[PDB]
Amino acid sequence: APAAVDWRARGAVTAVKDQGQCGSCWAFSAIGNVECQWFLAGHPLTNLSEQMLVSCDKTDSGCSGGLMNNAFEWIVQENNGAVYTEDSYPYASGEGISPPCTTSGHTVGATITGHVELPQDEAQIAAWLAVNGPVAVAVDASSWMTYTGGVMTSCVSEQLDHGVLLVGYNDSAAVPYWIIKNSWTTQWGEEGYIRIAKGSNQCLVKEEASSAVVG
Repeated sequence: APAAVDWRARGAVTAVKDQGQCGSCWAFSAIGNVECQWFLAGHPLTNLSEQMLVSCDKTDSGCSGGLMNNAFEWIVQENNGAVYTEDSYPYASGEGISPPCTTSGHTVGATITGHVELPQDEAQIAAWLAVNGPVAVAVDASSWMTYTGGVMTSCVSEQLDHGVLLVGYNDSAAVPYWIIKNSWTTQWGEEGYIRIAKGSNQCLVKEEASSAVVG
C-alpha cells in the first residue's frame, strides 16, 4: 500500500462537526463515511444528515448509542438507501435529546446500496482505505477528552465506546499513525482530528471497521 494516504488531499472530507451532548457518534461516523463515499463516486461533496439516523433509525438508540453497521443497514433496508442532506434535516440533538423522526420536508443528498465490514487487521484496513476511501471505525475514546495534539500512543484500549472516521495514515513516521476525524468540534485535538499510533491496535481501532458502498 502507499507509504501514506490522506483523503483530505482529494477534498473528500466534509468539515468537522459537533455531536454535542448526544451519544450519536455512531451516526457521525456512519454519515461521515457516506459523505466521503458519495463524493468519491463522482458527486459533489455534500453535508448529510446525522439527525435522520439519530431520530429515525430505530435499530440504533439515538443519543444512547448505536453501531455504524446497523446504521448502514437501516439506510438500505428501511430508507431505500436514501440519506437526507444536512441542510434539509439539520442536527437538533446537541443538548442531548433527539427529536422524534419526521418523514416529510427532507431532500435526498446521497444514496448507498450496502456496506462492507473490513478485516480486523490494520494493514488490510489501510490498504483498503488507500484505494476506496475513508473508513468508519469504533474506538475506545474514553481517554481522549484532553487530547490536544501529537501521535497518541497512550490510548486506554479496554472497551469500544466511540465511532470515528479514518481518513488516512502515515507508515513512514518513526511511530506510524492513523489520521482520524472526530465529531467534537475543531477546538478539540488537531483542528478536530487525532493521530493515533498504527500497528498495535491502539484504541482497539482494528476491531470494527466498515464502509458504506455507493453505486
